[PDB]
Amino acid sequence: TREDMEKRANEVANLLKTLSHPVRLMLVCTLVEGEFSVGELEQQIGIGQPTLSQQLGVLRESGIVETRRNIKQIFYRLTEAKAAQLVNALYTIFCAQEKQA
Amino acid sequence: EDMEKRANEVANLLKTLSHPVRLMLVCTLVEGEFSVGELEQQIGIGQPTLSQQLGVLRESGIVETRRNIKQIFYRLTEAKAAQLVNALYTIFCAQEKQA
Repeated sequence: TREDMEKRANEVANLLKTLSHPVRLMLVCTLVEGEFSVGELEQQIGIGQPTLSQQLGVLRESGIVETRRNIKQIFYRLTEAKAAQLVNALYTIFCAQEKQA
Repeated sequence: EDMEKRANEVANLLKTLSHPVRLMLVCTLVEGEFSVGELEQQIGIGQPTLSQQLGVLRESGIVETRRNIKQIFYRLTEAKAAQLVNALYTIFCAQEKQA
């Protein structure tokens, strides 16, 4: 139905609005590769504070990224939700092209 | 620096696709070339909305027109952005299909 297509469309558009920030994109593509601490994210992406934690804050609120602390260190990781499938596609299409053979 | 280059470029592309009507249009076009009348019927969006949104997608280089004889057909471009459109179709739009 067109109402069901209108529902998915709005939902996907809202998700794209969220990912529509260069710092958020660098963060999610970095996290495809694994769990990283705030210090590791700062070094790999070249974004410091307050920006880096503001942007992970947005991604966490959006349900795209979550935290893990097994012993002591706080690690960020992608969630296993529907949005991680889009992140994985953006990595393959765009971010993966910056890799060295 | 080359990571900041791609990041901004991809963010700008996502900003463009961040409209529900643009999304319905691009996912419909994955299936083939459609005229403005066919697009209007399949998505349930009329004028001026439908043509202003295709205008946006055409300016962005995501959609283009084709007129071999007389009828104007819209189609996706073969550019880099069509890869993202195809992924959005597979992840989201294709789930609304009946088996």
